[PDB]
Amino acid sequence: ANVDEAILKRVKGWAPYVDAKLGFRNHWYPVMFSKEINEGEPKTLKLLGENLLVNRIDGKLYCLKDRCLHRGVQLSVKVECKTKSTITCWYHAWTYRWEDGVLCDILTNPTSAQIGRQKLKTYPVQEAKGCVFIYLGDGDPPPLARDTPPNFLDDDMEILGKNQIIKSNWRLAVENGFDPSHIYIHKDSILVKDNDLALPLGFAPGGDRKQQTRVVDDDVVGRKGVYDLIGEHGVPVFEGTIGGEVVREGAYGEKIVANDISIWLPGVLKVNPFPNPDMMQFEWYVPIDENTHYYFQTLGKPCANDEERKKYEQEFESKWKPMALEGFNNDDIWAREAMVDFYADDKGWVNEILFESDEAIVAWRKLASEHNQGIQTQAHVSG
Amino acid sequence: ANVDEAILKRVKGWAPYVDAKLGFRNHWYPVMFSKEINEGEPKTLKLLGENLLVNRIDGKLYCLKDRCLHRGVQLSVKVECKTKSTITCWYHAWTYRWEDGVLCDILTNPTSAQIGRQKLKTYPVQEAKGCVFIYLGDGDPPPLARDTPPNFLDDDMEILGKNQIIKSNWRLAVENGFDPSHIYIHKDSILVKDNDLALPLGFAPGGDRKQQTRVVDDDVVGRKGVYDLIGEHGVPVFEGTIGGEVVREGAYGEKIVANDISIWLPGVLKVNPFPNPDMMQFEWYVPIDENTHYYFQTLGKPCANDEERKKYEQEFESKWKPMALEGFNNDDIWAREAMVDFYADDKGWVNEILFESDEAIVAWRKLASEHNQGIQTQAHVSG
Amino acid sequence: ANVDEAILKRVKGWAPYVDAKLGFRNHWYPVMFSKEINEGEPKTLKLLGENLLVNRIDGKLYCLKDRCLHRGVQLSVKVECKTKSTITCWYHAWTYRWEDGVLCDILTNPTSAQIGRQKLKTYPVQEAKGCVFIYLGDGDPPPLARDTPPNFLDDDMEILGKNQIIKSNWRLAVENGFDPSHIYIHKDSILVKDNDLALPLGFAPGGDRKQQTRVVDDDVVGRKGVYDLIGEHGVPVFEGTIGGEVVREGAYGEKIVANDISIWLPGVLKVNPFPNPDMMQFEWYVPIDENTHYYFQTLGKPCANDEERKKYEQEFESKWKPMALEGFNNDDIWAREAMVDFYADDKGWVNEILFESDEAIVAWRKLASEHNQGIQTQAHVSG
Ligand code: FES
Ligand code: FES
Ligand code: FES
Ligand SMILES: [Fe+2]
Ligand SMILES: [Fe+2]
Ligand SMILES: [Fe+2]
Ligand SMILES: [Mg+2]
Ligand SMILES: [Mg+2]
Ligand SMILES: [Mg+2]
Ligand SMILES: [Mg+2]
Ligand SMILES: [Mg+2]
Repeated sequence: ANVDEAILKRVKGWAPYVDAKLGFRNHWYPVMFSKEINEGEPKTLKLLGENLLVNRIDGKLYCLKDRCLHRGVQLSVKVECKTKSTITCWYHAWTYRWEDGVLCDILTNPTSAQIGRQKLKTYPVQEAKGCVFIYLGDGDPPPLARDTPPNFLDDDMEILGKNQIIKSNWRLAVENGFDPSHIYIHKDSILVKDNDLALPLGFAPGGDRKQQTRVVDDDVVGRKGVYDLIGEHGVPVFEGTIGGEVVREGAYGEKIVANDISIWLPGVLKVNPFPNPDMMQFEWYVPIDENTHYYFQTLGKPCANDEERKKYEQEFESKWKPMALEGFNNDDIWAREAMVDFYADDKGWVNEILFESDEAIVAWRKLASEHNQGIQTQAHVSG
Repeated sequence: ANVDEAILKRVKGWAPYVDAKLGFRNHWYPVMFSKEINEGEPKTLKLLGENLLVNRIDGKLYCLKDRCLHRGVQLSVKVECKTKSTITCWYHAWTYRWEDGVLCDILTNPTSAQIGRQKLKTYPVQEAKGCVFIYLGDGDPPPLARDTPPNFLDDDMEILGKNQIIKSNWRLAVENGFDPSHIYIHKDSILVKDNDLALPLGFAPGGDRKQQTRVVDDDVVGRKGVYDLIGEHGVPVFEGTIGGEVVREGAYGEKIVANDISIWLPGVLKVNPFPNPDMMQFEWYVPIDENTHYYFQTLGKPCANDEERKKYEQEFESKWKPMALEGFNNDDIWAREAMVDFYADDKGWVNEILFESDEAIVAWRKLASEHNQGIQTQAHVSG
Repeated sequence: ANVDEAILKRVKGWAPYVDAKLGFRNHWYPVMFSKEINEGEPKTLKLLGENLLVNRIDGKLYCLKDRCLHRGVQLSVKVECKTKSTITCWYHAWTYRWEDGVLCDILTNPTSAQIGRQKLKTYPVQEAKGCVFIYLGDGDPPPLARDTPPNFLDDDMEILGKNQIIKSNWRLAVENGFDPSHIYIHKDSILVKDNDLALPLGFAPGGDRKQQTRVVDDDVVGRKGVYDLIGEHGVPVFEGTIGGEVVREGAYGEKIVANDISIWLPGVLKVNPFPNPDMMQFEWYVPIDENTHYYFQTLGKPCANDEERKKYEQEFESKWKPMALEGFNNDDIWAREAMVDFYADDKGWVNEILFESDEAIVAWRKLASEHNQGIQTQAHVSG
């Protein structure tokens, strides 16, 4: 639906994934933090190519398509919320209920035949762990757990994070996250030095192809993902050689991190533990449009009470956000940006030359192709 | 030519209008004020996607296509008018007569077989009320009055105006101008408050007078237009309601304006009276290219002598230009800009949901489709 | 390959040239001066649409495609030359030999089956006369002499020059260089005024079409070019007339230059003598992409020894660079930029109206169509 059929015929291992330039419809995605949306302060964002409005009304979140039914303007150009329960388009005052999107009033013509006979698209919205998730899909949503990595929703897991807009397609971000050999780019990170991490340059893979990953397609809340098992039977590379000479060494530190690495539909990485042995990292790559993603980064730590939560918040602000979320992952940002040109014409999916550690990436591409809940298309965006 | 047949086949009754992305050929259009084009000082502009040169020679205006026949450069890159009657291309000195476009000389090769056997396109130009009009069409032009609204050319009518380039397609500007319900956007205007205008939020169409428009096809100079009668025959909304609760009032005021509102081919609105009881507003939305128009605004006031003309100019500079042309119509500008996205892929023409007051807009779309004098195409532009 | 088949059918005689939007493959092209690339300091550039890296190692130049075989990143985003003889991709440390492009190591997986089984594209590089030439083509190259004008490689010919990036297609540059009538644009040049040049406004051609040029398809080293002979039979125009009135004169200077003007594949102009009677100008119009070229200008003067070399370097800096390479050719730069719009859609090749002096340009388009060593296509650029 999105890519030249002639390219899709050349990527038969994972053609639906290559078609999914706008992401997968009918999944939950995080778009902002709960603390960023105040009572009665609607916010605009673009998700899977669609402009949306989110509002908090008596503490509850609601999501309306930011596109008037009448002349297709963004209501957000000039927000008019004239009652708690409604928003009025600024142009001809078509008025919609947040709760169900029904056209309930038109201020410029209270006799219109359109009143009560039209509905603006709404999307389900849930807050969990101080994160705002939108179900960009149609019909009854699944539990949020389906589209979140294991442990993210644990009662005692405290989540703190950072969000920003990155100019690469979401898939280049997912693959960069889940790529076992990309950790070469992190060899000079401040985090690796100041937090004393064991970080190899890469891994010489051991065992058979089928042992390099574990597909999870039998999780009982319907979660679908892949674990990277390259470190299980693989030999970590700490001495980089050219023609047999050592030219580079890996990070010779004491702290073992990233024993468990997994990627989940719709596009969320879990790294456990990271960036410290007592915490884990969960990061989403949320499709905004064909060219752009939200890099929605979270660190989780079990905290038993308000005192542990406060101690974690203080370490997050003082150490883990600047050292790890910024000082380690900033190199991922320009890596993603560097892949844009090759994949921009959809040709890089045919012309890439993969090697052994990309087994993790190919397993993800297949999992995503088989288990996605729909391919978002320009028809969903416009129609 | 300009729009996919898949869209046009879905808009029967006004498909020519939807195809007319670049405007209608074979009409007059205003492009600048007389004072902006000085004797022997050529000016460049783009009209209906064509680059044009205008010059004043012995007081009279001429217009050549700003594209050399030879290698297709704009002559205006380096203007060389070496005699009163001619322009010489800067590149190889092909020399054209302003009066008829004829290639009369080539300075680089006075023996060329091209001399006297080629002609650069010319367009008629006329000045009226201090406004420069170009006939962007072929063959001998109709009278200017065919393409101007009633009274604009009246002997006593003093015209003052403002012109600027706006980044929307021309049709979004025309529809914004003629839209009976869009007056909702003007509810907070300083003009409405300070000049004591009566301005409803909108109109409930009137049950005792069923015809919401009057087509003028029967005019004496052949002008073609539509009068909006909703406001004359409708029930004005001064108390806008949501769930039956008043959430917004209209503007009460002594001064009744816009008794008669009409749109005319090729795309010029007349509002009478406006912004004061003895004035009229005439505004054009002149196509520059697919994405851009001139918003050519004028205010007319009958003036018997130089003292009345002087008083009107003072009034215009101190009050009407800042309060009305800027203050009031600035909200029309961002309204037009806000419609761009929905119409940019041509899908808005199919996906819009109209309501009752849009009968005025559909009447215009059908009038324009029936009585335009030609659809401008890329073949006219490049060629 | 590059242009709508419809257009190519309307230009039959020179269709391969109209197709050659990215330039001709399997030719040498200058891209920088020798003194701009230091030992072990790689430089990036784009040539015929391909991103390339050039390095100097033990004084010798090497050229690798700047696109990793693995995920298609530019290695130049973060250059890692970890041994004298190699470059390591910053992403997964795929390590390539400069000499033959062979993938000789991967630091992230020294056990990979890809090692020794892949090679990055390399291009030959040759330095001559202080200029860096890349053979943008396949297989063992021809002698550089084939792709340089006569006398450029003469033992005693001292070359000095200037390079810059210009926003036009390379062919608009070539035609502007070789066009006999375009000298009209140079009539006010500081070089003409200050160096007392004789410069007509143009020529009235004499003799047959065949007599207006001399095709060199028969040169001993395989050079392919056209001499402009318009001034052999041609009558110089020094009095430009409109309606038989003189409106402009040529330059009546004592100094005679540009006796011999020739254009050579792959797109290099030779003007002898210029800008003074014992110097030659050799200038290349090197394709960067569809929209861009290097304007690689050089001035040659024969010098017997180190002392003549130094005097020429001084007059180049104080006189010839500013007065000629800038004061004369700057008008050529904006002339090229002015042709972009008409040729951007490929329609100008069909819609232009040529005149008699364009027989030089037609002879070049025919020579280029017949004798080019290959049409660069998006398949070469992409894969
Ligand atoms: S575009 Fe929203 S009410 Fe008209
Ligand atoms: S482009 Fe105008 S005379 Fe050649
Ligand atoms: S992209 Fe260069 S080594 Fe992976
Ligand atoms: Fe990373
Ligand atoms: Fe308005
Ligand atoms: Fe020149
Ligand atoms: Mg709801
Ligand atoms: Mg005329
Ligand atoms: Mg009032
Ligand atoms: Mg008055
Ligand atoms: Mg080599």
